[PDB]
Amino acid sequence: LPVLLTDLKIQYTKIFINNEWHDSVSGKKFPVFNPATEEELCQVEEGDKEDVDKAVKAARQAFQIGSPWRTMDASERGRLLYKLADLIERDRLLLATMESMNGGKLYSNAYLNDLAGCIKTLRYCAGWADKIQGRTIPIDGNFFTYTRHEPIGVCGQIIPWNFPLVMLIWKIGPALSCGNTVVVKPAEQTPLTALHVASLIKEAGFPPGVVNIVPGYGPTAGAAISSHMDIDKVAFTGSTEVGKLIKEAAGKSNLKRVTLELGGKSPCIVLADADLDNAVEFAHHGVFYHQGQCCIAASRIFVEESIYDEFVRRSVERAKKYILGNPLTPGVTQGPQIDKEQYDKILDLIESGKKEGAKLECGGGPWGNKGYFVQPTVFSNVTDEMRIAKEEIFGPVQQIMKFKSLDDVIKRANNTFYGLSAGVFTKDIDKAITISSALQAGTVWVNCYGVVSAQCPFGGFKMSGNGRELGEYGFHEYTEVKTVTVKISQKNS
Amino acid sequence: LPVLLTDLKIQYTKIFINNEWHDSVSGKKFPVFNPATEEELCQVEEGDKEDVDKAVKAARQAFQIGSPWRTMDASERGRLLYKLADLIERDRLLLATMESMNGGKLYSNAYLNDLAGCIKTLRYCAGWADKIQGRTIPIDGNFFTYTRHEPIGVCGQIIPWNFPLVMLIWKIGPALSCGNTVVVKPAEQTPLTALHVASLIKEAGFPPGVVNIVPGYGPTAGAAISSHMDIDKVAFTGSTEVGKLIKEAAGKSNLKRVTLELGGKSPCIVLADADLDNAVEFAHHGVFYHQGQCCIAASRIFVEESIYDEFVRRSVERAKKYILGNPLTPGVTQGPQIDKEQYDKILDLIESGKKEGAKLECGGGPWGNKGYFVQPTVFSNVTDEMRIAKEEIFGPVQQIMKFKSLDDVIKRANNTFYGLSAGVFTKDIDKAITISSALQAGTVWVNCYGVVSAQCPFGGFKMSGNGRELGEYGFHEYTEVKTVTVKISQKNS
Amino acid sequence: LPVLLTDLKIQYTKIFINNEWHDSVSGKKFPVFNPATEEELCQVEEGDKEDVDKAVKAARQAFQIGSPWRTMDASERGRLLYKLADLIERDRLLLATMESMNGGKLYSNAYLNDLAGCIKTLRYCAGWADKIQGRTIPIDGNFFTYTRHEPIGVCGQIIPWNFPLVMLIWKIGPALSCGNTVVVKPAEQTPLTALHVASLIKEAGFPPGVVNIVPGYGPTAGAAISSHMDIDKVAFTGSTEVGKLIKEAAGKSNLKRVTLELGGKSPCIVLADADLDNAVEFAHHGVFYHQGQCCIAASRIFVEESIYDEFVRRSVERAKKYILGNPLTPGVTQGPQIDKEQYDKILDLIESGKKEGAKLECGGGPWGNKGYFVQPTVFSNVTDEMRIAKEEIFGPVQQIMKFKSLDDVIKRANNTFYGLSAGVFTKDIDKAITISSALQAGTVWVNCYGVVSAQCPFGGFKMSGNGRELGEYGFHEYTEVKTVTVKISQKNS
Amino acid sequence: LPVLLTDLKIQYTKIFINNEWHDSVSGKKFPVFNPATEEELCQVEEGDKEDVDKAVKAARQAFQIGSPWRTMDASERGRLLYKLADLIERDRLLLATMESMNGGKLYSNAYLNDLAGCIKTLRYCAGWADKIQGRTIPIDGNFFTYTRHEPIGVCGQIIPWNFPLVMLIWKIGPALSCGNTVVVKPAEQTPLTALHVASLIKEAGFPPGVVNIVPGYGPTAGAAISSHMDIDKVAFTGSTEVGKLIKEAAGKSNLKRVTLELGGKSPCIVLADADLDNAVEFAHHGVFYHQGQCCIAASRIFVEESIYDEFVRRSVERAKKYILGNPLTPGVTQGPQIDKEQYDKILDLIESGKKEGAKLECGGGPWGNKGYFVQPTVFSNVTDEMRIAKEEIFGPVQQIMKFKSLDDVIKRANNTFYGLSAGVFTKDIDKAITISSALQAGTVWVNCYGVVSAQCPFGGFKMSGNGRELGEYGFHEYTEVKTVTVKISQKNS
Ligand SMILES: NC(=O)c1ccc[n+]([C@@H]2O[C@H](COP(=O)([O-])OP(=O)(O)OC[C@H]3O[C@@H](n4cnc5c(N)ncnc54)[C@H](O)[C@@H]3O)[C@@H](O)[C@H]2O)c1
Repeated sequence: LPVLLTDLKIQYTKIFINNEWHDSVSGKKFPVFNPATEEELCQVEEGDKEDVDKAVKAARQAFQIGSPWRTMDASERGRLLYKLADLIERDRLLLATMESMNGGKLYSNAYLNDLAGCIKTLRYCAGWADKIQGRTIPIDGNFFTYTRHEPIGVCGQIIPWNFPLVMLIWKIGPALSCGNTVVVKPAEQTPLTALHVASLIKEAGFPPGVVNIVPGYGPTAGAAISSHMDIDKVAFTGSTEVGKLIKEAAGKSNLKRVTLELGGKSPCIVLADADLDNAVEFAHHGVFYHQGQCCIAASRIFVEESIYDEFVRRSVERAKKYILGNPLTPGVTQGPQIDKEQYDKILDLIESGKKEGAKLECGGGPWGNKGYFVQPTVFSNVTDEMRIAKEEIFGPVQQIMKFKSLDDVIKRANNTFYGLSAGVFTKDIDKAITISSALQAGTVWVNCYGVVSAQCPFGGFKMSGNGRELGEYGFHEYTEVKTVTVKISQKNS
Repeated sequence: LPVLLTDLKIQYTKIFINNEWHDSVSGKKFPVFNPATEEELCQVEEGDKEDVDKAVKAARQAFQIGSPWRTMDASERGRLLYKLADLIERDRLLLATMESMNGGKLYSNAYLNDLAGCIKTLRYCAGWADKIQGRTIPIDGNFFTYTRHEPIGVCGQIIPWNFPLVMLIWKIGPALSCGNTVVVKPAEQTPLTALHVASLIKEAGFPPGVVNIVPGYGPTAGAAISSHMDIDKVAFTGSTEVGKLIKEAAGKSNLKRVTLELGGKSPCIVLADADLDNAVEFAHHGVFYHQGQCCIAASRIFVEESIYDEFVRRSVERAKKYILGNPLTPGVTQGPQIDKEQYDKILDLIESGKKEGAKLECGGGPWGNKGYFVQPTVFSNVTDEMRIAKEEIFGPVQQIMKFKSLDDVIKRANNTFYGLSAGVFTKDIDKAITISSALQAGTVWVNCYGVVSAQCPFGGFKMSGNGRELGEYGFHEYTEVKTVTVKISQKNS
Repeated sequence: LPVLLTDLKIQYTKIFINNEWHDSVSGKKFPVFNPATEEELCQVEEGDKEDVDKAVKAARQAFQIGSPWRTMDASERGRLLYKLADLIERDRLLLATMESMNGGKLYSNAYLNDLAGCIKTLRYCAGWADKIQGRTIPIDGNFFTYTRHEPIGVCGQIIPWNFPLVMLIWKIGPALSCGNTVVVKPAEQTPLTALHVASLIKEAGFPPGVVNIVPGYGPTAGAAISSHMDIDKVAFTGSTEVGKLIKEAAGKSNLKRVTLELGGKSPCIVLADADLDNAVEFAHHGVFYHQGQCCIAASRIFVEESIYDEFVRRSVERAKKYILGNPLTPGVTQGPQIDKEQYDKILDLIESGKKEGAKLECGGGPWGNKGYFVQPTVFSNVTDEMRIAKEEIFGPVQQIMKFKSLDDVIKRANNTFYGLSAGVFTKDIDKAITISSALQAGTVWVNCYGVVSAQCPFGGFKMSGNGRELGEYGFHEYTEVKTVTVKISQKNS
Repeated sequence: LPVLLTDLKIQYTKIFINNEWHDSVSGKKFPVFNPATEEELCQVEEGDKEDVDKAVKAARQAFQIGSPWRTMDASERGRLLYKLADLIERDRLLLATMESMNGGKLYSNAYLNDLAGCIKTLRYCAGWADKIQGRTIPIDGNFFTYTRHEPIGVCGQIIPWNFPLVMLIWKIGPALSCGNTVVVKPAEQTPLTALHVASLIKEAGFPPGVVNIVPGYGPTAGAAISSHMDIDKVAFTGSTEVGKLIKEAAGKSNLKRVTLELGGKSPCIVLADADLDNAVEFAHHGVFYHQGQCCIAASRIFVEESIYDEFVRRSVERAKKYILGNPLTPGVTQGPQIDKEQYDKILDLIESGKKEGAKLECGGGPWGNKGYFVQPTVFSNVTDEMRIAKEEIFGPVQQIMKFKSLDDVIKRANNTFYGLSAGVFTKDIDKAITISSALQAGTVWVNCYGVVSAQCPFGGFKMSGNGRELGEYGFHEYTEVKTVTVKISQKNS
């Protein structure tokens, strides 16, 4: 069971460059807030273009040929990553409590799901460190040809606020495993866990300048990271508008490599032959997980007509059993929304759903005076023209849509520009294989949902992002291929 | 549709060495018979130890460093294989007719299933020719390490009689693609198609000595191939007893590499939720294909109790629709057995099945005065202790067994020393995945049977054989890994 | 030897959509000229936004689920590619002559290097067609996870004029092999060979709409291809400025995948221990190949000080043996420049080199009143600040630079924003590996130059492009990964 | 620096079955001796056929479907291997001292070379644990086909005495990583370190029965392991005669998979252009490492004629600087031989070399009254017909042979039935590549020797073994491929 949380004292609130702690060049500090109580946790140094510039200088120096990080053995890189994972596991309680407090997330989920995933991903990347290999090629003519997979260079990574630690680890695992150096920009809502992890990275024994962390504001620091000319690759997780902005900024400077992890409107199809209890439980989990603040949240629940009513009824009942309170309080299953802006956005989208004429089963309003709490909400009879069926709500709002024919529901689920995930619930094998082949989603789950692991590559199809993460194919993205061809006297098979 | 067969004239009946035709040293020639009418086709030169030694000398000389075959480009090897496949496709009619006459197999099956499979396998291997690659390894220390996949050397291959052309192609495809040279020994029952293919190989433009064919008797020629010290690898397809002898002989001399493909008592499980018509059709196809002369033939049809009777009834009716006659005759679907020894063995096994007390539904006796025809036969109420449930009949005899609980049938199907194949018929995803995981078979088929393609690796568990064929893993077997490590001044990631 | 060229009649001058020939919507036709004689070959239909839109509609319809191209077997795609390659080999003479006339390239080089490379690349892609595979993943929990590599969708490809057929094949090989559909835009200078290949594609038996070709002007047709919302991927080969524009336009529209091939200022290092004759011959070949109109042309010839003088002298002698004349004339080694704009650009760059104070050893002016011919040119004592040492000349101009220290020359060669290729000439084993590791180029040659093959991946590092082509890693670029995870009752190792 | 050794107390001297310590069924115990002083260390239980049978029963029960080891996650297997490696690193001193005492090996080499290699190999295998993957195959027809790589089953491993811990780890790393269960038979000379590691394995938390260790005599316990029918695979490291016997015995029983790691007569070619000091140092190291008791020991030192004499002189001087004494004593560079039988065999081979007429430079006789020490020995003018040039001496005896032509020395080095290793010393890239391609050895070193790491596969070519170890290809050997093909309604690319 999770261990009781203790007093939280925050000491790391600065810019982490060259294994040192620097104040911002301008000298400005922005506050950070607690969603559960609307209180300032602390102040954090505000990074801008100068800080990003000096961080990139430090990383570029650390990436030079002959530097301690470039001549280091790959097995040693894996060893360093394992030591970092062990250090994280040592401080599991403090990191979980900081994640819960800062990001307004349930302590049990911030302990048994977040840090476990972080540790597993770190250890997986550490295992992959010394096992990615080039090739030897049977080229025509008297030649000996091979290909090496080298680190790309300097990678600038932009983290979202919904999973600070998990996304941070997913960004700095494959990057450090392949040998790159990173300058990371955490979200302005949740910058603390990344700074503590930076202190742990310094303790672990990474060479100075390998990992640098600049906390600031996205429009200034993130733009500087994306428009920098000395940065070789940029990885970004967030909204599609900022994703387009990042892509265009990269197109305007240095033609750097770009990896995007944008959002999506994930459908969850339930067929007449599916197990009803499992389907209900996993649909509720898919839409209501982490207060609905997930990129892969099942927002459009397609349910076959013959079992529609019953499903809806049970769904309603489940939404009533959800309890809403302070994250650190035991027994709660839903915490507050991240900040006031998303809170007001969710309220506006719920009101728009009511205005467009969608049946309201449970919820549909705010909860509590202090904090940002929204009641679990269910919208039935959602048509394809409603805004709640098109725009990513990113909140605890569930839509239940009806269908009769399989081809029609396939065309409906593929009728979007979001291709991040999909879910199919059925007992048949032919239906499962056919639907999983037909759907245009980066990940298709069958009889389950929200199942992510470090091994399986993850990404979006159409506009949910470019590239994949968490896998051998994910590790492919952080390396550059160099081909060497040597003229030899004579070749033999 | 298949094109009408023509007159057959057989010219190639000698030993094929160094792209030449040699009489055997002993001067002895053994006849070859036609199963349909019991007539001598022609006399074929009888290979022996001296002929095998001569062929091995030729192949070893053709494998020397700097020889035309060793300096040849891999793409050129693929080009030669494609030319061989086009030449085979040019002579599809003559090869199909020769296969039908020699092996006693239906002309339609010899044309639409054998030649097509040979062509597809040859083209697949030709594609693989120049795409197998070594690796570059991140070894510790200031070293640069890579690995090359080289041809093993001389490979002696022993072919069965049930699929002469198909097995010959499966042997000389991966071997020639990886650059090896082959000395093959065809079955004494069906030597002619391999000799015609040898003539085609000479026409295609392979360097002399790359492919050598020695037709003879297994105890003399096959043993000489297996006991030879110059031969580097031996591949053998045939019975388990001869395979045991081959493995022991290889252990005695030269410690050569051994690949064994042996038979098996393949189960075929049909569950209550399976589609009855498809299950009946594919079980009938699986047991009765090629007069049951297949290594993967479904010999133990486990059928769930609640649907037992009905299934049996339908099965019986299907076995009555089988027509037995001359292979070249249109409209026939079953030909004669390969030779009289197997014919009498099948009759003895049927009589023993009758004696042990298994219900006889259809067949159980010979057909026709001239030929080696056995009526299609069905045995019901087959228990685990019966000999027909333990010994590979290799004839058109079908056993139907009853079960109730899934775990019991799993233990029954795994209670054997054969692991070649299996088959599951069901409409449920969970049952399909569970059974396919829990079965100890090299290939598991769900809702189908007898589906073999050049892309998927093929092999057996337990005593069914060692190694795999027809795939990247199959191409792994015909290569040897050489690791080269070079001391360098300094290494960088 | 190359067969004698014959008369040329050009019938294919329209837009190729849905295996049909359409006039442009506007109705305008632009002429195409012959560099050797400055004569109009014929008028070609001028494609614009409407033509691109209807071609993309046709391709999208051809890519629909259940269409003939999507249900077709991968082996059948390989078969179609092989048939296309055979059809090309049948019309080798006409295609070589058309390439020589349109692109102003030597007939011997067109017949022996362009057509052979196209055929080899097509056959290599056809082999790769049915051998790219997903994976099965040992995910945690009672789950079964696999990954499929599907075609991306519609791919718009933009071809340069220096290697029309070769680049066209390098584009439509990996795209059709993975199952995608293509809308290609040929260069306005050389559109004819692509149209003839389109007619051959129709003859081969590809389904309608799989391949579409729109000839036009880049600022109108290429921009419409790069900004189209429906198009899934864009591949572009050309100048860095247009590539920057393509990247920005893709960032503005639906965030399509982008592959870029851009030029570079490739260095060629010659050390004191290198074989002088081979180094001289291959440096001359590297810089002067195809009138210097190559992306990988060795523009900066670094030569060690102690062997500088002699090398230069020998180089001068070689440049005097180069003969300049009409491409179809036998015995010529250099043809005309592609068009007047590049011709004047080359003359201006030569004059600027003269002005900045580089020693002129041979050439430096035009040859011939009729045509676009520039004498082979040699510039010695080139310093790092001269424009001829920074700006890609794309003409028969050679720069010879001097160095003394290995580290300094490494820094000089890496002191650029181009990373396309590099060349090292030495007899040592430590120097070769050290320099090949230390150079920031996408392809490093040792003791050779200009060695390209379908097997080895090809691409640029910093601003020479993104991604790779011609290889397994190249085939990785044209596929999208879909992860399917199924909840199972129980998993076993 | 190595830490000072302490008092050694040995408590583990029994048979390790089902995470328990059992006395032998017979009740007999054989002593174990210390080579340095010829003293009994302790008595170890003597395993025979009954003990092997019950160990195989325990392992087979542990391998059953649904058992804790089979349902365990692959990441958990890697975690267990990492915990075992950490436990070994905790007891580095005791294990190093036990290895030094039992095997008569230098304490500094036992600490800085054996324990480090064991830890690195264990961590490498633990990383590989959850990263080996099946495939999904584009099979023809409306089918979905994939392949899983399952554990083979029960593996019986036979360890030599030269590197007890290192070979034990090389055996139980890939076996446990792929999920198999092991019954291991250690050498009768050095059984103690394996027993201590077994106790550590029990402490780490492996399920009972996963690892079982039976110490005994090779002719009885090893034969029982190799002839057992319930055993699925056998891996054996040792002499070629016993390997031949193992292969034949396996061919007589249940056709189990066989992996052999036999000996070799490794050449070491030194060319005129090689660095003399590095060549001398690494040749001396290669021949004299671990008292010459290595499978890859460079026994035939081919040196080019023009630099022969000088090399020999320097070699002689190096052999005089070797110091012979007790292993635990600091400063010593050579310990005693393993036991008296090998000691007398080495003396007999030295005497035979003297008799056949080979010039004796240094050594050639015994050293010390108590112990099994042999003086470092150098034999010059060794011809191809001498027994010292053919038979693996396995002792500190060095042969120096002369050559003049590269082709002749290539033929000489390939004129043998051993193919384990080779070494080339040169400063030329063309010579290095040519010789490394031409040599028939499983591992070719350039300008170095005796460089082994967990990443690079290791094995012999002709009669030095069958298979590879320590790498992805090495991990291929411990898995079986199962192909699953499912009939689907319709397939799409
Ligand atoms: N492969 C090459 O030909 C190549 C490689 C590197 C450098 N270059 C440079 O290219 C110069 C010649 O310029 P060029 O444009 O005639 O050849 P190019 O190779 O740059 O051709 C660019 C391609 O993109 C198209 N295009 C043009 N403008 C476009 C636009 N605004 N948007 C989208 N597509 C557009 C063109 O039709 C052509 O197919 C040479 O002087 C050389 O320096 C060419």
